[PDB]
Amino acid sequence: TMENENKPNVANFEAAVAAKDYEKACSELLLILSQLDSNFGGIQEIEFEYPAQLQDLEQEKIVYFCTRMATAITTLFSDPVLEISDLGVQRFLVYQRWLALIFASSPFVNADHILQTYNREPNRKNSLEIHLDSSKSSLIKFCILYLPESNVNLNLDVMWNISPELCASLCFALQSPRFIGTSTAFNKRATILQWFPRHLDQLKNLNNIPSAISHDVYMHCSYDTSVNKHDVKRALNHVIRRHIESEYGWKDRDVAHIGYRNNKPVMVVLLEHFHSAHSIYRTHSTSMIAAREHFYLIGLGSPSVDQAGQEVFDEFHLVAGDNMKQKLEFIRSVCESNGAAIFYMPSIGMDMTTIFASNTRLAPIQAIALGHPATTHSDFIEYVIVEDDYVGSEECFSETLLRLPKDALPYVPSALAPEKVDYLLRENPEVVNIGIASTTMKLNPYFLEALKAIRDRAKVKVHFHFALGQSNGITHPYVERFIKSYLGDSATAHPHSPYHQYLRILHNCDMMVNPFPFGNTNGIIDMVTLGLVGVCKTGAEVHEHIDEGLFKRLGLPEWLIANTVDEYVERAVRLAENHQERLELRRYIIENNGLNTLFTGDPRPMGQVFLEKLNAFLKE
Repeated sequence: TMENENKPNVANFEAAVAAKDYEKACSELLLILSQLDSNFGGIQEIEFEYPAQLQDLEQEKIVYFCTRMATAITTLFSDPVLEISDLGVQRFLVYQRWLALIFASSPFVNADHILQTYNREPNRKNSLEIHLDSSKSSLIKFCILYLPESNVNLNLDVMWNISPELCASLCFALQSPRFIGTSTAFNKRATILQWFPRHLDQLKNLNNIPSAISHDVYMHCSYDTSVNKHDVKRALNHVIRRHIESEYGWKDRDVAHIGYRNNKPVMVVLLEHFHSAHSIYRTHSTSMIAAREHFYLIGLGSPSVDQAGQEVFDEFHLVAGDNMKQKLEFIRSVCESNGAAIFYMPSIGMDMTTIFASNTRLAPIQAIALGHPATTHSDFIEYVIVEDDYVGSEECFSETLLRLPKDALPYVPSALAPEKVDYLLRENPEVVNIGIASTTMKLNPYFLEALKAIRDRAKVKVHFHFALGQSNGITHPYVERFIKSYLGDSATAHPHSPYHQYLRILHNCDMMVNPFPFGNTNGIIDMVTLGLVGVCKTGAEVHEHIDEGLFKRLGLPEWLIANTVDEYVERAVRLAENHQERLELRRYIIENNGLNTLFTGDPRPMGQVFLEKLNAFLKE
């Protein structure tokens, strides 16, 4: 070792590409990409210099960064001497989503101009089709630069045949970004969710696929529009179960008998993202407290869990292990020692160890809740806890729904809720401002097409204020470009802002519209807090149906709840066009508002319901 050998450094990267030092260049490149990954797109901790002009121009500074990286990547990867190891490809593919953002936020859009240099057949029918060498080396480099925004062509059947692990790897990469919003990207992803599950089902384990973004493929598929969008989870669990039998030498538990602590049977709860200021806690901690009426509750978590969340359990521990393997065995050793009755995950999806445990037998009764609102397709999870209010179709779940009363899951109020108001009931609106609360994953071509129509067919003039939670560093210019392509000057894409500045943007709006297919929950409480009103789309998945559940809970009128994209457009046109209706609707919410009713209820049911299942099982 020598000093400063690992600092992500844009200039060092550039120097190694120019020097033709191909192995230094790929490594300096990976320092920068892995840092982008740790920063979730931010460019902090990545040393680079910039023209004085860019001092207080963060966006521009970002696009500069991306364009320097793009041009260096270009001169490196266009060079036909460059070979990438078989280990190196796994590293590049695990971080593909950060190359996507580098090119996508630069003026280059994608990397097809490098892909085109890899083409060998000079006389072609299709100019977007890339006739490769027969080097595997050339196939690797093509896959690394096959970005979501690519216009070049892709045959998966051909690639699966040639190298299946490589093809799987690329599939994983394409599903991993947190922003899959433009049509080019969303269409790649869409076809992949139709094609790839029956193929991932073929794999023996996760040894040669980018496995560290496995949770990402797991979660991200929920944000697609197709009905079978979740199939990849099914295929994914099977590979995971295979993986854990062979590689981890897993033996499930014997769940014939159970044990007790202070005369109550045990519930072991595997946590993820459970801190008291976040929403899993705010939605579920209360039903978990109340379950302590009948169950001794052992929480297992990360050190991210503060005092308040640890206090929901009778006993709380860290999940131990260097490896996924030791983490599983620790989880096993707690269920084993206590003879757990119930194994429960109020959220599954956000963390990988949660998805590993759901491919595993650890108590007689295993259940998830909907912190992340999507069926697991796992044969080892018997039940889902859910508010009755919030389910559309039961067929959306391979698990059996355990439908609780609508006040069964009492929310905790965020401590950031303002204590005062200043309601803005604009009587003369030249312009009708419309707010969208959204993450970047919620953004799709269908949602944005819908807002275009609203803008186009509305006799009143509108402007859309997008308050994005997700738009950090290098993500943001691209999401900005995306939104501009549909709405140009009728939209403002505000970067990620803290709660207060965020309320301040909605507060200068007249109404809100809600994203689909994945709805909001927080956005709606925010909207009602500000005595604002709006339109949501309902549908069959729980995450499509929450908005309806919540409108009804908040006293909102049912015509605000659309069933089709067509209605949704039309209902927003109505509410933006009809000034007086809008206003009265606002005053009705300001005056009669069910917000009160969210923060209370009888949280006992979840515990009751589980006890009933356990006692039933105990008769065997």
